[PDB]
This record gives sequence, C-alpha cells and structure tokens, in this order.
Amino acid sequence: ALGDTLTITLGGSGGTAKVLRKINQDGYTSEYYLPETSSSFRAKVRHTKESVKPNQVQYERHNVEFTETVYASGSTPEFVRQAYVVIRHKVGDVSATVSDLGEALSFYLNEALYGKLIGWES
Amino acid sequence: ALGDTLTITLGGSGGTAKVLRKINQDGYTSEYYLPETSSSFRAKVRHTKESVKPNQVQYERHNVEFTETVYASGSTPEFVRQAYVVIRHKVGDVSATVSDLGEALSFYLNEALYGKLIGWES
Amino acid sequence: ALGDTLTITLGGSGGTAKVLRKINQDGYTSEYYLPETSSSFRAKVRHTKESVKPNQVQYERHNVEFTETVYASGSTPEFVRQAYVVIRHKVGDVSATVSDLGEALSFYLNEALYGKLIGWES
Amino acid sequence: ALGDTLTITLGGSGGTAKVLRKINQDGYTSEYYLPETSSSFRAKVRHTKESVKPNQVQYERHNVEFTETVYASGSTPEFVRQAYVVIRHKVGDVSATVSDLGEALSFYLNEALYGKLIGWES
Amino acid sequence: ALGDTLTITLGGSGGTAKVLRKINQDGYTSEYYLPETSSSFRAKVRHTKESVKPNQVQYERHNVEFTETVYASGSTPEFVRQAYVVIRHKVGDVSATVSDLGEALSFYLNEALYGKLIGWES
Amino acid sequence: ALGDTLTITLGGSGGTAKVLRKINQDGYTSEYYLPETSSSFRAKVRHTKESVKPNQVQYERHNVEFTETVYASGSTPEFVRQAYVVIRHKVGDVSATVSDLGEALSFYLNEALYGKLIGWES
Ligand SMILES: [Ca+2]
Ligand SMILES: [Ca+2]
Ligand SMILES: [Ca+2]
Ligand SMILES: [Ca+2]
Ligand SMILES: [Ca+2]
Ligand SMILES: [Ca+2]
Ligand SMILES: [Ca+2]
Ligand SMILES: [Ca+2]
Repeated sequence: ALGDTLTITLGGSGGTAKVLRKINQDGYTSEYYLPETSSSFRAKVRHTKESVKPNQVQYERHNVEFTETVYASGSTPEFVRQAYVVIRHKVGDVSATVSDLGEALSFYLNEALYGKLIGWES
Repeated sequence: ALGDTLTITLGGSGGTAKVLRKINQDGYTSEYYLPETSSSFRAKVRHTKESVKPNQVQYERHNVEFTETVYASGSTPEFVRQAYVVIRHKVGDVSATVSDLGEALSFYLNEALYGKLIGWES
Repeated sequence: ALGDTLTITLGGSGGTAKVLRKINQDGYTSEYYLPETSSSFRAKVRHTKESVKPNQVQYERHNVEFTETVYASGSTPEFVRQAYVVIRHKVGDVSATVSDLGEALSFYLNEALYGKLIGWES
Repeated sequence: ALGDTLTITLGGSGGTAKVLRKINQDGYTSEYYLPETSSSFRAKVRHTKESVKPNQVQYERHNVEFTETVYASGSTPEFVRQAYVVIRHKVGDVSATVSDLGEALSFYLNEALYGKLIGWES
Repeated sequence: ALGDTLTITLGGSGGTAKVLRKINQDGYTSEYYLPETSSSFRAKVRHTKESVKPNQVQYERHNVEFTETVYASGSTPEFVRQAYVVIRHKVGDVSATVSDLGEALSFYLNEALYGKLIGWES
Repeated sequence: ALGDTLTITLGGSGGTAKVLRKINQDGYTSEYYLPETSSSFRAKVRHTKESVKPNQVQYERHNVEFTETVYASGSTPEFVRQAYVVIRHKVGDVSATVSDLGEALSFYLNEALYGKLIGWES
C-alpha cells in the first residue's frame, strides 16, 4: 500500500502540500515524482535486509528520502535539498516498539531543532 | 549548544521521555547517553562538510541518530533499535527553506507510516 | 501509477473494449497483456530521458504502444498490428502546453485520417 | 493527396486552430508549415515500406509528426515540442481493422492521459 | 494484476486468512508479505520462459510459493515452513487443458494427503 | 500407504478421473502410470531429507508431480503438460501446522487463479 501519491507538505503541518505521483517501483523501492518549472520533487522509499551472518543478528533497514532538485538558472548551477530517515531493527523485532522510536525522532525534529542543526549546534 | 541533556520521547509527543546525558563532544559532534536496567539509549548529533570537488557545488550534511541497545536476555542475544535522519544542503542555501523540507519529513513520518514501512510497504 | 488494467477500445469510442491486465512494471516502463484464442493484445508505456549534452536542451520521451499479435493460421504465418505514440519535450516545459499538442494529434488522427494513411496518401 | 493545409487544433477539439500550409511533398512524404512571431509549427507525414526479408512478413510504416518550435528568447534558448504517431501493419492487411487500432489509440490518449505521461506515470 | 493483497487461508477453506500486502513486483514477479508477532508470511508469484533451444519445444513455467518464517524462540532457532507449486507447459498450449491439470493437483492434495506425505508415504 | 492406484481428476473435483497404477518405487519415490493411445499420464512422489549442516536447521522436502505426455503427431512434436508441488519443513516440525500451509495453497489454487497465472498475471 502506502499510496499512489505521496504528499510532501513543505514547512510541515499546514505548510505547502506537494503531491507526487508513484512513477516506478523496483527492488523493494518506490519513487514518487512531481515536476515543476523551476525545480522538481522526488521521494524514494527503500527496504533492505542485511545478509544473514553466521553468528549475528540480522537487521532490516527502511529508508524514506525527500529530494528537491532546483534546476540551474543563470550563473547558479543546479543543486539539491534533501532530507531522509532510516529505521533499522532486527528481523523479528516488535513493530510497535520500533515504530515508537521513529515516532520519538519525528517528534524531536521540529522546526526549532532543524534551525539549530543547520547552525551547527551539537 | 543543544544542551546538556537530550530527551527521547518514545511513542512521540505521547510520553515516556528518556532524558539522555551529554557524554562527549568532538568535531562538531555530540553524544548523549542513558543506561537503563535492560537497555540503554544513545543519541548522536553530527555536522559535516562534504568533500569539495573542483567544478561543483559543496554540501553540508547534518545528522541525528537515536539508538536503543537491548542487552542480551538469556538465550536471546543483544540487539539494537535505531532511527536517524540526515539533512543535506548546499553551503549557503536558505536555511528556512531547507528547514521546511526537514519539517515536511518529520510531519510525513508518523506512527501510521512507520507501521507501513516496517511492513515493507512502498 | 497507471492501474491494474488498460483498455484498448478497438474502433475508438464506443468500439470493442479489450481490457488488458498489467503484467509488469520496471524501469519507468509498464506492460499490459490480454491473450485470446486467435490473437493477443499488448500495451507498453515507456519513459526516457534523452542523453544530456553540453550546451543543449535536455528532452524527455514518453511512449505508448498498442500491439495486436495474430497467431499463425494454417498457411498464414503470424504477424502484428502496431500503433504507438511518442511525446517529446524539454525538462521543465509546461505540462498543460505540451499536453495540448498531444491532444491536437489525437484529435487530428481519426478513422477517416487513418484510412488515408494506410492508403499511403501523403 | 492530403490537401493544401493541415490544421493543428491545440488542446484538441474546440481548441486553438493552427492551419499549416503544405510546403513540400516528395518520396511519399508531406510537410506543412506555419511560421509565427514566437514559434513555428510543422507537420510531416511519412510512409515507409520496411526491408523485405526472405521468410518473413513485410510491413509498412505510416508516420505523422507535429512539431512546435519555440524560438530562443533572451537567456532561454530555442527548443521544441513534438508529438508523433506510427502505424505499422503487414502488406495486404485489412485497412478497416488496422484503422481500428489507430482509432483505439487516439481514443485512449486524451488530455487526462497525456497529463499522466508527462508526469512519468508508468 | 492479481491484486494488492493476497490471502493465505491456513488449513484450507476452513479459516485463518492471512492477508499479505504486495511489497514488490519485478520481472513478471510479485511478492506479498505480512509480518506478524511471532512469524511472518510471504508469497511469491513468478512467470518464466524456459531457455529456447534449437530443435525443440519451448516451455513456460509458472510458480506460486507460500512461506512462513517462524522467528527464533529462546534456544530454538528460526526456521521455515514452505509450500509451492509449479505449472509448466509448452508455449501456445491450450490453457484450459493446462489449467485442468493444475486443478487436478490442487484437488488431489488435501489435508489427508499432506498428512501421508509428511509421513513419507509414497 | 498412499495407495496402489492414484487418481488424477482432470478439471479438479467432478472432472475426468484418470486412474494410474503404481509401477515402481525406488529411493523414497513412487511412480504411478496410465498409458493411453494419444498420451500417457505419470505421477511421481518424492521425499528428500536435506543433509545435516553443522549449524543449521535440517529440512525435509515432499514433492508430488503430475505429468501428461502427449505423443508426437504429424508435424506436432511430442510435448508435455506438467504440474507439481513441494512441501518443505524442518525435521521435527508439527505436521498439522505444516499440512495447514499446504491446504492453504491447494485452496488458493483454483481454476480461476490458474487462468490468471497462465495469463502471466503476477
Ligand atoms: Ca518552516
Ligand atoms: Ca518493478
Ligand atoms: Ca506509538
Ligand atoms: Ca571535545
Ligand atoms: Ca473503425
Ligand atoms: Ca488541454
Ligand atoms: Ca488442517
Ligand atoms: Ca477446468
């Protein structure tokens, strides 16, 4: 599931919604896209399953990545803005529990914080 | 200068705040930690300047990572639960704009979504 | 993000509907298929990004292709019937505008016109 | 035997008519043209007889192509917008039948659909 | 186009339906998955065209596979339960006829039979 | 046990019964057979026990395979129709449980489904 469209709401809740469309899905991956004149938005979902080691816990990775590509204009070359998260847990782990850590992160990361981060505050 | 402690609120704004203590800070990097009875929590905040290459844009990268370490229990080995974010932008980009993309992601990633992700939905 | 099926209405609007089933989608490419007793129908959708070159505009290609395949019948060997379209525009162009040209072509190409084409009327 | 003019109605039926003038016809090929202040329109019709081979069916190609060319404007260089169709069938096939497939495609390709294609929806 | 979900009804038409979600589709292949508390379920549907050899019939092969993964429990390691089918026929065979053989097999394989098989009875 | 004859009921329940006779049993394998003028039917049952690995779960495989061999006639060379299933579980596994997964598969695989499969629907 997840959806046929994916909405990136810039500025968070109540911000500017950008509705991307699913345009491709290969290798446990999805790609949503929304072209515009000045830039384009792309969102990718990826799932991985680290290989089984002889004597080790086997982990799974889930990743979501937002990317705004700003096309080159004038002297200014093309560049990008990008944000993404990764969730990693062992195979049989309790979903609810794992989800809670992700929820904790989303909660932690608000506008105020992002500000400080960009300001190199550790 | 994010503070001496860092609070991880499990399950989102709901509750169960784990207040980690700062335990190290080197190279624009901080680490907080909270050892508990059957698991411990650790948070890392890092800032980086991506390798400058001749003809091309230079990016900065900011990362925040939450980690829960569940100690081994009887026959069950020790394992981890981990979630992290990475914000990447060109040097000199408009921070407010950049912040909006991160804001958009945190907003997008809620309990409902993590549920789906863990289920390998794309 | 096209849909589990794709209908080919032979003879255009009000004609004979042939609803094909999506059987694959990889590399920004779809494939629908409908096998029948005497022939089979197959539709493919392909998206391309033309070779980005130094001082030139970068284009994208969008192609859709219908193909009825009539199986060999006695003396008569197997053969096909194809019809496909290609839309080409530069990255960043205005969708509405581009779409209008495609609409213009679809509109232009009616039964009467196809008749002439098959008749080699140049 | 096509006619002194060819009209490209942008936006399909009821849209903006651009009546091009036939300017050449050689080798089972036509060319219409309509120059304008900011862009020019050009339509071409081509008929081909594919390479006759030993033990194989022989096909014929029929192609029609619309091309708006937007002249350079200040910083903005010159670029085009193309839409073209190709019909392919074996020699001797039943015109009516072949025509039906073309009609099916024209019918299929409407504004809504072009929108999706330009959007890379596969 | 089998659908977004796939239901595995444990114990036959009796009950205990596990509704798996589609999580991937590449190369005429789909994969559904349902992670649960102490085990997870996965289904795969694949289609193949067997390697064409000079003088000889060419076959198509269809496969459906159900898999239950029981996570490790204490000292007991993780293991699997798996059942799958393969239908193989010449290209262009009469599908209805082919279907009848598969139908015959599903019919033959009931609870009573599986019981015997597991007991190594021939 | 299992029987001295094995009945393949084409078209599933209520279909055309073909009663094969056990003609050979070697290596934890059985072979039933029913010759006819135009074709012949063969059913094979096979049991395997994957080798004991140092640190791994040891599995057993049970396989049943139906095969109709259609003798060559005229230009048409001899070809085959074949369907088979495989059940795989660890050695000490609970039979009833395993059986239930097999039952689930047989149940899933009905005429309707086989149709779609042959049609390459994933
Ligand atoms: Ca903001
Ligand atoms: Ca795919
Ligand atoms: Ca929660
Ligand atoms: Ca320090
Ligand atoms: Ca018609
Ligand atoms: Ca329009
Ligand atoms: Ca049962
Ligand atoms: Ca039947």
